[PDB]
Amino acid sequence: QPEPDMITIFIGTWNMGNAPPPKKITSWFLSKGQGKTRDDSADYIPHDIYVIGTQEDPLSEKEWLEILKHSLQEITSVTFKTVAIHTLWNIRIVVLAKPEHENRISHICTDNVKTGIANTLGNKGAVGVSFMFNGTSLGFVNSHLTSGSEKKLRRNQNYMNILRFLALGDKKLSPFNITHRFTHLFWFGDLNYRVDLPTWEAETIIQKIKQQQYADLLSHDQLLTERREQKVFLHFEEEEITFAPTYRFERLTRDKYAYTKQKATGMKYNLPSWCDRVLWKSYPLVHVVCQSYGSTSDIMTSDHSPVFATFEAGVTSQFVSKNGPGTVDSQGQIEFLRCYATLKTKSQTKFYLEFHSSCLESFVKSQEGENEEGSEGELVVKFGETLPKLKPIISDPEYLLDQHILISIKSSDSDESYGEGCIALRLEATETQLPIYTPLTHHGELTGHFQGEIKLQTSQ
Ligand SMILES: c1ccc(CN[C@@H]2CCNC2)cc1
Ligand SMILES: c1ccc(CN[C@H]2CCNC2)cc1
Repeated sequence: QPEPDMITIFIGTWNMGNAPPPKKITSWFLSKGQGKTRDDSADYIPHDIYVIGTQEDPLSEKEWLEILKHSLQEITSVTFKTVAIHTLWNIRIVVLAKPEHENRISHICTDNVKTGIANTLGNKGAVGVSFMFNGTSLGFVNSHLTSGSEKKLRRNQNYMNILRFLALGDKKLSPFNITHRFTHLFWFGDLNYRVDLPTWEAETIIQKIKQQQYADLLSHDQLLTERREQKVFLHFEEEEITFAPTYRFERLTRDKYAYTKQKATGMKYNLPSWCDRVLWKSYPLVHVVCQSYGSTSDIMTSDHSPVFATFEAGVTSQFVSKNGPGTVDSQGQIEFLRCYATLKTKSQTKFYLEFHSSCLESFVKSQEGENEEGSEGELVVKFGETLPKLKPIISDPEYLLDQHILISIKSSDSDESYGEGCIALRLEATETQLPIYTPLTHHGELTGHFQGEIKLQTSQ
């Protein structure tokens, strides 16, 4: 049986509004309704992995697993295996996979983060799952962020606390947060960002939704505007939105948005908004293609509509050679030339690099760089040709060109990372000096850049 080089992944997010679901929810898993929908000719074709995030979920794990598995069996005639399930309060993630993938999936990891302090600790946060699919690491985060149109900054803070504190993926990647630990990271949920228009415009917004004039409303979506200002979700991608706002509906119809302030809303307006979102971040030069992104029209138990997204995701095989794993392959090497980091820090310490990759037997520390002042105030840390030569475990270019090197720049004084990035080895040429580049982040915020040249030797 050949190992796959692509899988398809279903992501769902649904804030259930503390109500049980209706008897049929298959339109969700079939990507049918509004937006970018899946072709009818694919309806019997199972996705490889289904990741279901709920918020305000009233069901037990058992109750929801029975609904999910029976739903997928009806659609596909496949009995899916449960990879993982994790619940924090009423926030839940379920991962299901086709039975043929059971012996491809390993290193399963679950975690949660509770957001807020005192008043604001008690029901928001995130759950996540990670695992390996053969040679590819996959991460999934379902977050329910702070509600309310005037709390976008709180949502951004919630996001930072989640990516700092969620402990998924390889713990040996100690300098790296979840935004660097996975070949593919999917982050979805009731992110709760709103269409920021005046309350008086509520009926105008509804008009525009009825006319399917979404681009105009999207120019005021707080998640797009905060992302464009680099306040949140830096270096993530979202498909274009072509479906109506998924919140806030009257229950048992989709004909009516319930936006007016009520005691039950804390006297807050809920103008129609795209609360419910799917974003992703994949390592450079890996295949990832969004093939659906939309909302259902026929599931009406909640004041939110479910959202679906589906993806093609490149995956790699487990690789065994006569040499690595268990030793190095002397026919392989990775050389960094003429490298320098540009940092935004005002601190004066020396810095060194750490190189992490599953193509190395263990992480590699460089010598300290040479600090200089940039012509616009910046710290520049020069490594020249001083960086260690990296010795991969496997030299076969069918393996090595698919790998990635994570880089941390660390203070000699504290050994704390000031910035993290990622370099793909999917080069235009081997045995050739080629430019490389990554932005550097810390806690998901831009802290600098790393650039230089690489020279990759493979066995070919
Ligand atoms: C929100 C809106 C627009 C953007 C910029 N576009 C991407 C830059 C790299 N590729 C496209 C980021 C966030
Ligand atoms: C669903 C998918 C994967 C798994 C774990 N499989 C690993 C242990 C045995 N071989 C690999 C359990 C449930």
